[PDB]
Amino acid sequence: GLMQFTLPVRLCKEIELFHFDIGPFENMWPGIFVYMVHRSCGTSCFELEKLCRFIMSVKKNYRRVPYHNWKHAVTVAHCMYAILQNNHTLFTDLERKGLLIACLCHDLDHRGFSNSYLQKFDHPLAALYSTSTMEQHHFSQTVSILQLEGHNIFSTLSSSEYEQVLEIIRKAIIATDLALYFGNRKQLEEMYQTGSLNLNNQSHRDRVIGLMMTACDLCSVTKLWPVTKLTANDIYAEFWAEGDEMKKLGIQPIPMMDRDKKDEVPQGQLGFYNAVAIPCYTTLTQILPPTEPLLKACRDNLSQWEKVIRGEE
Ligand SMILES: CN(C)C(=O)c1cnn(C)c1C(=O)Nc1ccc2[nH]c(-c3ccccc3)nc2c1
Ligand SMILES: [Mg+2]
Ligand SMILES: [Zn+2]
Repeated sequence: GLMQFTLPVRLCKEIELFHFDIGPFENMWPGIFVYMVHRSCGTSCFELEKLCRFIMSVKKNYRRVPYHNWKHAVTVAHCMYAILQNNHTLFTDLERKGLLIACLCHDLDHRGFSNSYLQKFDHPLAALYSTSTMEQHHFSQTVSILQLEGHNIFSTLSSSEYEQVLEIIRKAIIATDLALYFGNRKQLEEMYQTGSLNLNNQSHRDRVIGLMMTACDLCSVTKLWPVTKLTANDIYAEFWAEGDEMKKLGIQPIPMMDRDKKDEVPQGQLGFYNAVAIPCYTTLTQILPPTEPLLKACRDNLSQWEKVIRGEE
């Protein structure tokens, strides 16, 4: 069992940094992911034949949308890998397994619409799950692909460990609901400043993993400015498609989703960096100090968005 994956030199070095971009070659993303599972969890923790079959069924169940696509899934797995590798000792053998899989599956079958739009359209999924609609769907699709023949990457786990690792994956995928992030971060802020944060409290690990999930999900804000700029074009392309569908239901969309308010984009990024991103990576860096580079990179991009407003680009 001696089939170590390697990456060309620049990838082998740059993949270890939080600000790595996985590049434009779709057919290398699976090798990238396996390399991260091997270095992150051990070469022994998964059966390579089963893993590759799981990766490729997951890829097939991501859709051709401008942002919530397979490249996003792998980008979010890579950020999580950076966190695990710079916090080597804080995490169980199971959590390392669960959380990289969680990140790969966190947006399975996304069609580029918010929970809000499923509610107003009255989508069947909104009937089946009243909150975290898409996120309960993503988790449901994860379980499906696990129950296909030759796809149980967790076969060699006990019935017990199997149930623990699906529970890490479930809570991990739910926490990508940004509506939950606000309360989750408020509570973590208070536990850390009134000294009560304790990582043997399973109630507290859950919350911390939930914040890592927001961190990894938002990580386009933690890249070099030209990656951040170009990912924003993709995010808005989904946002403006959804607003078009809003107007089709007879509903004025929020400005975020109004392509007619393109002009205010930079001002709207400030809002988002100030209200969501900066507070996110702040609180995370307090709980897990080696994640500081995510904060630093977020501040730089916030500064780059200030430059756009002031006509200096
Ligand atoms: C759900 N989701 C994926 C994200 O929020 C996300 C993830 N990464 N990034 C970078 C974002 C993001 O850009 N969010 C965001 C939030 C409020 C906004 N208001 C606006 C805006 C307001 C007025 C006029 C024009 C525009 N633009 C906005 C963009
Ligand atoms: Mg999502
Ligand atoms: Zn996502």
